[PDB]
Amino acid sequence: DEDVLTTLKILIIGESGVGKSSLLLRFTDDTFDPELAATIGVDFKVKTISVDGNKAKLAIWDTAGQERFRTLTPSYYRGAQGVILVYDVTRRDTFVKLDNWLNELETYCTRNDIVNMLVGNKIDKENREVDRNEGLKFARKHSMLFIEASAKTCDGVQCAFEELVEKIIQTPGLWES
Ligand SMILES: Nc1nc2c(ncn2[C@@H]2O[C@H](COP(=O)(O)OP(=O)(O)NP(=O)(O)O)[C@@H](O)[C@H]2O)c(=O)[nH]1
Ligand SMILES: [Mg+2]
Repeated sequence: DEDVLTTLKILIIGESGVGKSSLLLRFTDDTFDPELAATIGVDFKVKTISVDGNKAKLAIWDTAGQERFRTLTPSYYRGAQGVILVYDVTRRDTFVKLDNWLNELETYCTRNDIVNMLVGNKIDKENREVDRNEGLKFARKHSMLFIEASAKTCDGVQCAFEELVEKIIQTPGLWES
């Protein structure tokens, strides 16, 4: 790790079934599992990437969307530097519930510079319920980055993680050791 600038804690949150774990598997393993199992507790994965000429090691916390499967919730948020909030563009309920997730995240307000990225997933699917502009409006109202993605067809996945990391490195007090 002699060329690694820093290790960043990235949290992935959002309702069950929106594709959190699939976005992560696409990013770490370059594959998709149509039958991926629901996450129980937290699934931690490490991946190192390069953005703007710097290598950042990502410690990624993929959490269960079902509240009954979450434990030590304060631990999930503690130290997070980037947060990816995910909704399913085919399920309006998962988009409206992002307000509950944001309320939770805002109780872990030690710093006010954590970088948030909103991802509307499953854009490959039929029967979209949330349009892109609606997701963009929410992101901008909350000063978040925004991307639409498909873990299934790869659209937007790499950018969701790269754009988040680029911005975290450009917010110095956030990662300086
Ligand atoms: N068509 C399509 N299906 C997807 C996409 N992303 C995930 N899925 C599917 O949607 C289902 C749930 O995905 P998953 O990644 O497990 O969701 P999750 O947000 O991690 N759920 P949990 O919070 O319960 O762990 C899975 O069967 C998976 O194949 C996508 O971009 N497009
Ligand atoms: Mg999962």
